[PDB]
Amino acid sequence: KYSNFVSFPLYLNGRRMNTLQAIWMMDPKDVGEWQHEEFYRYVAQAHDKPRYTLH
Amino acid sequence: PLHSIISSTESVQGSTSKHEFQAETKKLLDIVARSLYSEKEVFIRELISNASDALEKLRHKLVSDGQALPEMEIHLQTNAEKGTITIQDTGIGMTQEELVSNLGTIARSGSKAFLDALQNQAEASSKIIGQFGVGFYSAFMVADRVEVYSRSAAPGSLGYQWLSDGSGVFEIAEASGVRTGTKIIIHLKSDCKEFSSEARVRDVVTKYSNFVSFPLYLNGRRMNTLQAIWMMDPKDVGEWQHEEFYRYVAQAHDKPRYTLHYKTDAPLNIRSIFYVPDMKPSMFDVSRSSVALYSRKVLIQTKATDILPKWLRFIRGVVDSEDIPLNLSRELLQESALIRKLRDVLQQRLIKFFIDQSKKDAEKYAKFFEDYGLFMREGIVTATEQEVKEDIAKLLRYESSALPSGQLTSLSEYASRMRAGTRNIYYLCAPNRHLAEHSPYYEAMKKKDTEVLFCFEQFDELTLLHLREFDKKKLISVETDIVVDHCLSEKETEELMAWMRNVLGSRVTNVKVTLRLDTHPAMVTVLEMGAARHFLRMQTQEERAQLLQPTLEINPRHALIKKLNQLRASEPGLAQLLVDQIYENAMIAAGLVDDPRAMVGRLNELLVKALERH
Amino acid sequence: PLHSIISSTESVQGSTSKHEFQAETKKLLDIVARSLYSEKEVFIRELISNASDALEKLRHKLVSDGQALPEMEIHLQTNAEKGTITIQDTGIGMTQEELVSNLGTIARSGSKAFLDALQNQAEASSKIIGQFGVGFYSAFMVADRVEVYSRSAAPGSLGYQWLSDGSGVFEIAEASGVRTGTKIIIHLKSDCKEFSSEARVRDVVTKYSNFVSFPLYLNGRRMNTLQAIWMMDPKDVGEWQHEEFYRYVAQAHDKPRYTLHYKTDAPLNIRSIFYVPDMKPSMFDVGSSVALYSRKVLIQTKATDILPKWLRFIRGVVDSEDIPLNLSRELLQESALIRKLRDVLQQRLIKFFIDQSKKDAEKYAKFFEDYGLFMREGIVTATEQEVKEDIAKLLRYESSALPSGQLTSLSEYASRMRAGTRNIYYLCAPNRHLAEHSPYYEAMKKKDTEVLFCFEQFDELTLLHLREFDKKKLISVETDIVVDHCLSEKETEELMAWMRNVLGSRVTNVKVTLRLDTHPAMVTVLEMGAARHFLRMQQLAKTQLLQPTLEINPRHALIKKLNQLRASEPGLAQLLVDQIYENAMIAAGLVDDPRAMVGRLNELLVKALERH
Amino acid sequence: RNVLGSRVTNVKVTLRLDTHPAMVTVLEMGAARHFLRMQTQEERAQLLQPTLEINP
Ligand SMILES: Nc1ncnc2c1ncn2[C@@H]1O[C@H](COP(=O)(O)OP(=O)(O)NP(=O)(O)O)[C@@H](O)[C@H]1O
Ligand SMILES: Nc1ncnc2c1ncn2[C@@H]1O[C@H](COP(=O)(O)OP(=O)(O)NP(=O)(O)O)[C@@H](O)[C@H]1O
Ligand SMILES: [K+]
Ligand SMILES: [K+]
Ligand SMILES: [Mg+2]
Ligand SMILES: [Mg+2]
Repeated sequence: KYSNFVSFPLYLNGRRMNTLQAIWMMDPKDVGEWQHEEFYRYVAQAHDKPRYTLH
Repeated sequence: PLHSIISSTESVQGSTSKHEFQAETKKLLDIVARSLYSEKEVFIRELISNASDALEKLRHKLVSDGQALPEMEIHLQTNAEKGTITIQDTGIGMTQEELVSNLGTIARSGSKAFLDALQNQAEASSKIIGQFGVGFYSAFMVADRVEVYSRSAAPGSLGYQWLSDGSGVFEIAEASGVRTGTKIIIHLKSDCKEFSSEARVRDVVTKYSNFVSFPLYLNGRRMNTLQAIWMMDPKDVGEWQHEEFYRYVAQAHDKPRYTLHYKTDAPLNIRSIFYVPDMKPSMFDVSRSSVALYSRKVLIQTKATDILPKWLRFIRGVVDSEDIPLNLSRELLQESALIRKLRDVLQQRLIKFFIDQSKKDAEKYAKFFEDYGLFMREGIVTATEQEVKEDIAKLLRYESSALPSGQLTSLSEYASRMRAGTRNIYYLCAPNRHLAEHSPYYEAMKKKDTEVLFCFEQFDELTLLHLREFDKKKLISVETDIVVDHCLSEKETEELMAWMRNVLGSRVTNVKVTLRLDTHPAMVTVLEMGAARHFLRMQTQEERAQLLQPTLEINPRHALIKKLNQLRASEPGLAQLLVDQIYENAMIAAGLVDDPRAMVGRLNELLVKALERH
Repeated sequence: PLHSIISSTESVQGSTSKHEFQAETKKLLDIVARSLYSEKEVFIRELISNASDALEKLRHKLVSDGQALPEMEIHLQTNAEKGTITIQDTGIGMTQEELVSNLGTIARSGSKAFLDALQNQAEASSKIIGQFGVGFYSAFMVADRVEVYSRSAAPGSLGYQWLSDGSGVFEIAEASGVRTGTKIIIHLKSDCKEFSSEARVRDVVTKYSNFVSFPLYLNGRRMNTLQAIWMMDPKDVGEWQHEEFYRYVAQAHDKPRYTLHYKTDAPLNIRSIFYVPDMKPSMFDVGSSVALYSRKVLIQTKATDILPKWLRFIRGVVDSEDIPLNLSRELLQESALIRKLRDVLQQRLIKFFIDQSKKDAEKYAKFFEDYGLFMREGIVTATEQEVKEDIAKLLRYESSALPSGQLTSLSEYASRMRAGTRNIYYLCAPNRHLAEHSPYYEAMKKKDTEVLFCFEQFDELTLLHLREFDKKKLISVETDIVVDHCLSEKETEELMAWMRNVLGSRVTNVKVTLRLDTHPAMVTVLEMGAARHFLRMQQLAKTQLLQPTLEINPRHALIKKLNQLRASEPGLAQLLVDQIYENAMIAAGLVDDPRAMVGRLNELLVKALERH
Repeated sequence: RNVLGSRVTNVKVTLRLDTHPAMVTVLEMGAARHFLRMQTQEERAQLLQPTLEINP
């Protein structure tokens, strides 16, 4: 809930929790169209695709 | 009817001449642009592959001298009002001589000569796609005017141009202000205007050249961020990378339950990855193989070869191999010997992987076998070699009477605790263990101290009779064993026996007496129990019993037979109804009844008239 | 912002030069040698096609002069001693300038010039195969040296000799003693000596060019031995020839029961034949032996499925002279024309069966019983609503308002249906005896509507997937009951709630129904069709409960008997209540495996009969 | 049924009415009333099942 997007690897009993990139800090020319949909499905907690994308 | 005109009268008289082969430059373009490529949008796969090769050559030229690598990009542009497409890269480019020695000659490729002068064939041979030299002319399928702006990357070259219309004549001139690289402009035809929208173009770049080695920007936004994880060593990829890749290829939002990373080179070069979905298989899995071939990081679009066995269609992944041959259409040489042995190599590795999973974990494998157990049974049915049958059979799981309930045993584990010299395997079919132990067939076999498997799910009888052998051991069903092996007074039984020989002279062909029953009133035995249980499903009652030979057995100790004795004196009318129901009860207990709706009418008649004394 | 570098800063300032396209034959021969044909034995098929083309050119030249025709036959020999294969014919022949023009040039064929110089497009436009010009070079796959001897048919032409090794250079010289026609001496490569055996060659000839239009021989023994009736008219061909052809295409021994001769050329040229076997469908049944032909040579697609999937039981051959072909002489995958060819054949085959039903009603009845599975499958495996109805007209059912022993279709069922009614009622049962006595039929006996009886399995699924016919809804008897809108009330209700206390675990809701006469109980659910499949579809495959509403007939003796059993034998009454539930469950078709009820059934009769 | 078949799926008779020539009965009348206002006769009547009863 709180520190999912830490900039360093995080381990809890061996496994790692971050497993995601902060696409709002990266340049638009360095992120593909596939990550733009997976990130949306995480923040919106849905299973559909976005019809618009503003960066 | 034998005659021929073959002789040896031919001879040479004059001095022999010499000549060389020519080629017609007009029909060759017509053949390539009309009857070579089946599908139309393959003209940008060739253009992208050409672009990705110029960048590779430039990078190789800037590492021998240790120079700084500039930006490497591939840009796609689509126009609607002008109806044009655009491709641009930043490769080595082409000089004036290179624009005519490569773009002007059919079946001539400059990339082939580049590798021939390397003398290494180690790192660049596996990263260059061009092999034939005719892929550029695929643009003429949808284009009437082709336009190329290119200049070499050499320090001091000049910009040039290249115009043609596919009529065998092309014009070349000089241009000013051309950026280093190569830009190609295509004017779409009247009937080929579908390639002017982002929706159509995006559906092709992703399908064919999604995993190109260099960044690709379509009209401003890139689509080349996800990297190919099937090439590097498995030690470099984490759990998250495996999870992310599966969601893309399988188009699923869940987590894979198994992952395999196969890399072999001694028999043949193979790079592949396989995934097993966690969710229970859907009906689309059964109805047709979720594996796409890749060669040098471009789709091959097989969709008709089935490089993986049909029983292994439930796994998702990709296979990469540079040893497979391809024809002029960039597709497989169908039914080739090399593509046949790859399937056998892949099949044996997958079976071995599942066996190792069972040893590593049993509770996880039990869940997997419950879900995807249908495919393994189908593979045994649709196989030919016994070695193939036995290899798949190791994945089957059953439970036996010698072990506590709820515990599954393998065939090999069962095959380690027989007697000294008994080459027999016993199995019994039943819906539940409650009916398995209470089955009359099992009760007759309690006389021996042996272990028998209990198979519950359907098609188990069909699968076992098709296997027919496991480790040189014969598979014998319990019902087969009972036939093949080799109270009431006697006076009170001989007078009773003649009745059902007459009143059931049509549906019954044999009635005998058997003491081996303790909790069941009657037993029905048939010679070919396995065949009769399955031939009935493929295919009234008199016909169903004529070819069945329903041998019947009785239990003198049972109270039902004891109570039927006085049924002679008091009410002989009810006697005919009761004996008919006993036969039907035994038939259902023997599993030789397709549907019990017919006997419902007689059951109601007996009940409403027999228990009227309450 | 969008990261783009596409601009329009380019300009033209130089001079325009003119150049022509070139081609290197050293690499062009490389492509054809191994990266063109998947199979290795296709070289003989090309040579036979080339030999037949030579004879066609000679024949058309004679009819122009109107003179007698000499012998016309093709010979091929195998010489296993030195490992050579020879093909000879009596064609037109080629001169020294014709050798270099045709043989020495890639992608250039002399047939197209002859075809374009016809100006009628009927004499030879339907019998010339060659259209690419690279067929001859396919022989380099297995040949390390090629010898060609030929003399033209002109009265005075001389022979010539032609040598090549596939290295990009060929040799031409004058030859003496070569007779009219063409002869090709081929020396086999070390790894491809299997073609020196007669058994291997005989397989290929009968596989690709078995139906050539000229007398073909192998070691002097003729191999054609039959004609191609699919190119002829329906009237000249007799039944005996119509019977001999069937035994060859299907590799069968019986006689066909149906025969269709289809010949149309308006949308696209078709000359095809079809056959329906007499024997029952085999286990293997459940290119489908409809192998496509073009110019009397096999195309060997085996994957395009020119015929619909449900039409996998009929035999025959399809011929077309306008199918687009790949450079490797294979059908162009995913073509617009091939899609319209499949649809055209589907309509004609469906129409043919409709006409056969009207002409012979009894014959179609026997045919329906044998191959009924395929028709039902096609309805389920269809996507268009119109095509589903086209297949639906072939179905045959039995109605309640007619005597036993006759069948009626659905089209005439709607022609005898009342104007107010706008739906069709159907009932599922093994036999008509079990259909009339089924409780659901007796519930709907009040009205005067007509209900069809369907016996064979998956009939309800076929109707469920169809759901429409002539814009009339299909509603089963089971569906109509739920949507429809002596055991005193005090005695009944108090005993009625007793069932709830002991059957509430399974029977969620329960009521009393009075429209019964002989069935002591019923079981009804909302989605009877889905439940009768879903409860059986789950138990079939381990892949991806319900609310059984049980009805009680108060005027039945068995139900009336339970009134005086609660006070006397409460323990035995519970056994009878469960048995009644099982009996009604079986008659509804939703029962589980009946092995379970055997144990409970036996335990009831052992105690209930303990009084005599 | 011939003239209102598109809009009416079933017609019946009620003898309990004496002051109204027409009556419409729906399975879930309360749910239909509130759901209709939030969301021409053909597509509306498809989701309402407007059974028609006429007092003779
Ligand atoms: N965009 C480009 N930039 C620079 N050189 C190019 C480009 N496209 C093509 N070439 C050169 O022109 C040659 C002819 O193109 P092409 O027909 O694609 O041959 P190929 O790609 O190497 N073999 P193929 O697999 O049939 O495409 C190539 O081999 C390159 O040397
Ligand atoms: N046996 C022959 N007799 C006479 N002319 C021949 C013979 N073989 C070849 N030719 C000629 O040589 C040309 C080249 O042969 P070929 O490669 O078969 O071209 P094609 O048959 O016309 N087109 P294709 O369908 O690819 O075979 C033919 O078109 C003929 O004109
Ligand atoms: K080229
Ligand atoms: K030629
Ligand atoms: Mg290329
Ligand atoms: Mg030819």
